[PDB]
Amino acid sequence: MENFQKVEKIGEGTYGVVYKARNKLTGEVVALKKIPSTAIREISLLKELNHPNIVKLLDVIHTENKLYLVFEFLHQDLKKFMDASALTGIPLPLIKSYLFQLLQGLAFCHSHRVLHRDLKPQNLLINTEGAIKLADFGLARAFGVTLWYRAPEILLGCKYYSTAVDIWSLGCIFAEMVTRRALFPGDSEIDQLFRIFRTLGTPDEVVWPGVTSMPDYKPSFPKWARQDFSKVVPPLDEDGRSLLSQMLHYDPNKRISAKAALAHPFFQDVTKPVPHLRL
Ligand SMILES: Cc1nc(N)sc1-c1ccnc(Nc2ccc(N(C)C)cc2)n1
Repeated sequence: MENFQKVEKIGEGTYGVVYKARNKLTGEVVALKKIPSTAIREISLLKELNHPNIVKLLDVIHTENKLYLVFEFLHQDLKKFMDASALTGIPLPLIKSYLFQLLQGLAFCHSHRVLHRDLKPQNLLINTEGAIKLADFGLARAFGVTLWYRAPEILLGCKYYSTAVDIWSLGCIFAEMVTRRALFPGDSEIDQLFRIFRTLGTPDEVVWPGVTSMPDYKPSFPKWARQDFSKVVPPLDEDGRSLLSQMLHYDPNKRISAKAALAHPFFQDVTKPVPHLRL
């Protein structure tokens, strides 16, 4: 760590503090994250998981029995950009470009059986050229709190969840870019679950076979009727609403994959616009 000079704190999460820092030897500006042998091996395999829509994990430093993750630095997160664009809204062609790129990132990681498990606007990073990238893929499994983007199977206590949890989180982020408001802003596990039920309907064996046998399912859950997406994400067009509905299916087996989402008609006219970034 004597080779790195901290510039400023850019994040604080479950694992640890994230700093913007300068590599004293190369002159490189990086994102430095300060955090078991199985963890060293799993993180070292993530170093080889390279894609245009994944934040590059440059180095894993295991010195003085402490762990540091050195990432490439991007100039802003999606959270700051959504807050900066709250008065006008992010242009729909830019929303579409970012969703398309994040699905490409997900399709790549998922093909390598790597899950994110905690997607949120704070770990989606953007640059001046129009790219968007996912950060912290595979760190949840390797090392073994906002609930707004949590898939219903995680909230109902499924221990062996799938890549579908990331499609759910990304659907929630898509809705939030379009409407400029969090889709399900729960402040407790039960509030999160009941916010999902109040919008999409209380799940049952018809729409989600096996739901009533899930570890934290209670027959005493209130029964709420489902709402129309036209009410949930106005002014999104029918292609966008259809794709969103498939990303938010209750049954993880019915939920669209990232690979299938890339073929959705909503992306017929996708482009790569330039964002207006204030750095
Ligand atoms: C790996 C990682 N984890 C996080 N919590 S931010 C992060 C990361 C990785 C690469 N670039 C960046 N840039 C960045 C720049 C500015 C901010 N302001 C808070 C807007 C945040 C992140 N963060």
